[PDB]
Amino acid sequence: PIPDLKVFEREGVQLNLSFIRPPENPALLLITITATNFSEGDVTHFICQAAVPKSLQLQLQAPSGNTVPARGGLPITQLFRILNPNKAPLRLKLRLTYDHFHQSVQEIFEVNNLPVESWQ
Repeated sequence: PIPDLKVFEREGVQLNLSFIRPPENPALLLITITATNFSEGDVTHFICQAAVPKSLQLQLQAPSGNTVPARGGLPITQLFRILNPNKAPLRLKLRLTYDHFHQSVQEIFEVNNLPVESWQ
């Protein structure tokens, strides 16, 4: 089992990666992103876009929603299906956009510290 990885925090809003490598399909990696909000203000219009090396292939599922309510409200989850049969090193760049405290938030960053286990 591969442990989660916190990849982003800003003013109570956090993003977290979970990983699953199903044994019955070695080529496949399932990444679930989870957005939580422990601030005093709702997060709205939450969108997460992702990019990966051309050496592998990615398909996104629609997220569970676009709103993360204040004070430990229900999270947003989004699944990313990754096929990496050639076992190339995974790299992951995310673009986050959302509204929080009536301000437009825009953040972009590559995820460091991705476990080798997620692509090996």
